[PDB]
Amino acid sequence: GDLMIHLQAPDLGSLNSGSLVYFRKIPVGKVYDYAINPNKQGVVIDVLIERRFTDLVKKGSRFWNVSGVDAESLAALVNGAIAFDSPEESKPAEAEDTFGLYEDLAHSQRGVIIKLELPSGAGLTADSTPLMYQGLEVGQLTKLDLNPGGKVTGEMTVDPSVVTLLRENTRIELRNPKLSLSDANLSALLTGKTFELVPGDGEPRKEFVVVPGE
Repeated sequence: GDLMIHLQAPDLGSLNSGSLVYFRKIPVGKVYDYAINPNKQGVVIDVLIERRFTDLVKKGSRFWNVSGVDAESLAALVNGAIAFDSPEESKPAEAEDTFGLYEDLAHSQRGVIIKLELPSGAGLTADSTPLMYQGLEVGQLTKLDLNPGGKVTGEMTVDPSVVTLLRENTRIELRNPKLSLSDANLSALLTGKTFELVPGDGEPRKEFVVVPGE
């Protein structure tokens, strides 16, 4: 049936019982419960993977925090979640196994680098500007190069599961900030520019040109 595993995270963050566990945008599990371990700094988190998607969790799978935007209420628009990968050459995860919750996709070292050229570097920050997919963070801009002349390039580390979603017809759009308000204490996922992954068919590729989209 459903698969119960345990994550060791150095701090709980925005997670809580009810937080969802994603595999390529699709939620497959839920944070069931957690409890402070009197041994280390963090906390053990009980993750319940649903019966359908038990096979995706492998002994070599890694888990990392991700953020999502589904729609005070302004700050509550961003909530924490967990994503993971499905290693192809790994045995299926046994029941009650224990994993470590990595800080982000970069900390897990499981992300895949994608090359991009950008029309402008305005509003884009390395290791901050994320790659969004229907409200879920699936990647992040990891380096931005302003070459002398105006030609701007940059790389982006993406979730290994969404590599299938990146093909020739796939476009990576630069989106204006969803929220333009006077409060600057808000998350950059609302106040800053983001990239949006719109999947398309075709041959797989890892190099894209970004065009602003509505």
